[PDB]
Amino acid sequence: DISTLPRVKVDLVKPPFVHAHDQVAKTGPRVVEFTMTIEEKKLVIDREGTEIHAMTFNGSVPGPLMVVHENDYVELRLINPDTNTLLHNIDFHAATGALGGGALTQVNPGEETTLRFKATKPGVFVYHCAPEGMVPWHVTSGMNGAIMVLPRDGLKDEKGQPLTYDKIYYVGEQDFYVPKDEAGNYKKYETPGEAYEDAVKAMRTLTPTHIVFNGAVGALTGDHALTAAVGERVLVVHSQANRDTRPHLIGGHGDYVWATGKFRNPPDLDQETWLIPGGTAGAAFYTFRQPGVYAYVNHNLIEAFELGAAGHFKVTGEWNDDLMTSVVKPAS
Amino acid sequence: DISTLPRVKVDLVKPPFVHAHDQVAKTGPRVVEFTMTIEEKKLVIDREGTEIHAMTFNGSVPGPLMVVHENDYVELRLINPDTNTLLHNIDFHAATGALGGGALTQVNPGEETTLRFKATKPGVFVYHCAPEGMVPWHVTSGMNGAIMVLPRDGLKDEKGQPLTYDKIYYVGEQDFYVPKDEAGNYKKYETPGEAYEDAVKAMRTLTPTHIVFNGAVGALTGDHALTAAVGERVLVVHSQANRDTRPHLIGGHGDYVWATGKFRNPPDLDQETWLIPGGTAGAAFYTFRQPGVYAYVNHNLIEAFELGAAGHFKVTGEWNDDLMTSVVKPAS
Amino acid sequence: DISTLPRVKVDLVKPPFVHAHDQVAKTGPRVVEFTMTIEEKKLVIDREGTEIHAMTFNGSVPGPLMVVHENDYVELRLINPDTNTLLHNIDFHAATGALGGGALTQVNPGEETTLRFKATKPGVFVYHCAPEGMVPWHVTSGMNGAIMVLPRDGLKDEKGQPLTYDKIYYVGEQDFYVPKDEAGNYKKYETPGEAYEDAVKAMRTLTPTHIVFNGAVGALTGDHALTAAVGERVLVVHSQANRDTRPHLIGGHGDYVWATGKFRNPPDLDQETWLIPGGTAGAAFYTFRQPGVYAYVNHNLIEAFELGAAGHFKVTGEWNDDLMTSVVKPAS
Ligand SMILES: [Cu+2]
Ligand SMILES: [Cu+2]
Ligand SMILES: [Cu+2]
Ligand SMILES: [Cu+2]
Ligand SMILES: [Cu+2]
Ligand SMILES: [Cu+2]
Repeated sequence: DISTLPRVKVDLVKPPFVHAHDQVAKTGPRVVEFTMTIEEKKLVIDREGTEIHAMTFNGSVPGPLMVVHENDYVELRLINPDTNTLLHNIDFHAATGALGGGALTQVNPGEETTLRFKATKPGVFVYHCAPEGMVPWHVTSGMNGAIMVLPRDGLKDEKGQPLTYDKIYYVGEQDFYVPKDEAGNYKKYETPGEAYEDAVKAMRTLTPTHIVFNGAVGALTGDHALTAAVGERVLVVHSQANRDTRPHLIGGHGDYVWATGKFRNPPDLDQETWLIPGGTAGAAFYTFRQPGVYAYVNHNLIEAFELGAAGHFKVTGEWNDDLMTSVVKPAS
Repeated sequence: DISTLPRVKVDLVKPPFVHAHDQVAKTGPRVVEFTMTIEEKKLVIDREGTEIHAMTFNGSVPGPLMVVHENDYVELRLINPDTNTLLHNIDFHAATGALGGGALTQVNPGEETTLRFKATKPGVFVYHCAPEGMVPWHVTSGMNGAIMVLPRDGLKDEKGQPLTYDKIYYVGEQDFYVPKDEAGNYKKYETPGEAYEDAVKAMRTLTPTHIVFNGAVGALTGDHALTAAVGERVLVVHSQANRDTRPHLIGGHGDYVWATGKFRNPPDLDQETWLIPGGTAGAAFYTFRQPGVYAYVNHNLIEAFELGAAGHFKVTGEWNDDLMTSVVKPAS
Repeated sequence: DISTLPRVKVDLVKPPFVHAHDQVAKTGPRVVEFTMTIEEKKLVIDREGTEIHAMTFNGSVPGPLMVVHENDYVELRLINPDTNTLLHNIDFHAATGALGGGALTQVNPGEETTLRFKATKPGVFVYHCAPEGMVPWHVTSGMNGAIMVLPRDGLKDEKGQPLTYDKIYYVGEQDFYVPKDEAGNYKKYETPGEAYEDAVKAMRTLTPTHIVFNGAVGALTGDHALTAAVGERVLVVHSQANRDTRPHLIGGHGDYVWATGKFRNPPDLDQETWLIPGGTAGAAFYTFRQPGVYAYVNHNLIEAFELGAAGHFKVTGEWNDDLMTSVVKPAS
């Protein structure tokens, strides 16, 4: 009986950070309680000041990373305040039945609902909104995130030995389709309903106008760059709810990668770049060996450096000249 | 001597259904005889009534799924009736030599040919027409299908234990490139030769106008939805002869997936979404655990819900509230 | 101490050929010395005579394949002659630290530099230029290649048994984005700086105008077709520094494939087609079983046959009628 299980309430954090958890499960199965509040809000997504009407779980793009263990029950209270204008729901790729929960969680503004599902498969998974007839519009307005379902005994390598991360980050990658006029400037809209047909037209080009990490060009740089130390083991969970991506750590690797994110499989070793299919979350484990700045990108470099899909690590520690050195510095 | 082998004649069925076969081979190697008749025909591919000139094997898009076992010989009689206007051939990705059979099977209208090849590698494979100089036009006009070459002892999981499907479906996914004018309406053509340069121009955009399962928007819905029962093990073979796709069962998973379709490899477990590369067939095995409607989609959701790449399962049986339940139904 | 190690100097060859090497390492770790000279040069990339300003390592697109063994040190002298006009550098996906070497190798025209890095991970890897702010422009101007880091005991199959290739080829696949006017003709430019904004605009379409192997439409055909004999084991290393591809040997297979190119993983068997993500090198091993012409393509067949991503093998030897035969040749 589920009512006999411990309940634990989790307060979610903003990406790229992840709420506190234990890799190896320190209790038996639990009901893990999450609350998310849907927020429709204006967001500036690039340096030019382009502004879209984002559709968010808990105020951010992507929505926050939820973390549980296999055979836990996820119980989500989803709140759609009357300050929103649209109906929303949620579909968990981690769940089984009713369109991942979508058919059960349809909330008009001013409504709320509570869904519970059993996390029967270990892995990182996409979650996203999916209202009948308007699915890609909501997903491509930012209304998606991920959930990680850890094996009860934590992560394992291809030989079945433990892998333990010191830090974990969640990189949500978002394709936006800002409608353009004939001349190619971004078009502006007065209401959701007035925006919709132009939103559909832009999407159908299959050409994103922007592709960003954590909701905006440059969001994971500067003061908000990811950080680590030489010697630290870092897990980067990466999701793309609608379109393929190919993550790459410039100057590093994916030492162990579950490119399609499912932990009952052995990881792929020593990856330079890996393909995360649209509608998927993946995870990469890396131990840093050199200090300095790294870029973490979608390695369609146009998508990276022109459309926005690039962030940075700043890594502290000792430089290893055995691993790499400049023998003769650039000179004439 | 091949003439010493049993011969078995197979009458093919229309996708998404698959001709009768046994997973575990009940005989020694055989010559398996298939006949396909090429049909050029008009097809309505969307709700708006858009009509293209489809190029088909046996009257359908995709062509039918052929099923044999490893080390069987496939003997195909390919008929090009004089009511067609184009030369066609066939290339089997399952075969070895002469461009998969293409160099040997070139048939003008009013001709026929018989090809035999040995199915030396187990897996699902694309077949498609490929006439020199006009390959993508034929393939993207619908002239492709798949063949499944089963291991003689049937399918196995990642541990080498048997996997046995109760039902099997074949989902052919087709990218069409309907030429558009300046204003963006579909352009109309009086003959194949008159259509060709505009067909090439549309293809070169690399942007499909339609992406459909079983030949049309909505073809696998309603009375033609796929079906199953809770507890049933279902194999979905999925092919894309020209362009990448990322299949996903909404509300389910791929319990065991050969994303690139080759059965000597262990399957990937517990997949939410998987990448089938253009020019490939893949296969996913799932045991249904919940009743109700599922959508089965390409999880580029724009390709799914705007361009046509979505079908449904209707699944009967008992709802499992342990697996998923609405704790509090949507309310204000 | 690295100064105690043998030094070996390698003179690189032009793709698709590969400098001489041993699969099983015949010495202990070495410092392997390579020199590459950057050349900006005009290149004709199609049959129509379209001419771009290519940015090359050592005069070719792709740059040459470098070959070393795991735990060797790669020491590259990179020369940027004063006859070039741009600043360039190099990033090795095989290397660890300073953006793969990019942050250390920035050379203005008339400068040179020497980088050394330890090849700690076995596999095929992309290398490419990546100057801050101009990365995709350089990469999509042809300024990329690959490096193969062989396991010290050579290649292994999925069971840990030796795989030994008789021949090896390197296929570099290049996406170009030639800017077009309103009417769709290729636009012409007087200097790099004058070309740049239009180069960016074209790239942002995410639609290549050309996709070629070894630098031009038809480069691996005719007198320059790849060759082999029935019975020969051939390794095809394939790279795509910026955009996904899905290689396929028409009439053959990838008997053993490392689609994302990293040799500590078991290969995928019997592949028809495989996905190499942008920013990745992959490798396929095939034993030819039939003579004749094969095409080797990106199996988005529009990208292959319209945009340029197709080459040929010409294979000599004995035809095997057991494997494939025409039972009845095409006739009315
Ligand atoms: Cu929504
Ligand atoms: Cu989904
Ligand atoms: Cu045809
Ligand atoms: Cu093919
Ligand atoms: Cu450069
Ligand atoms: Cu790179």
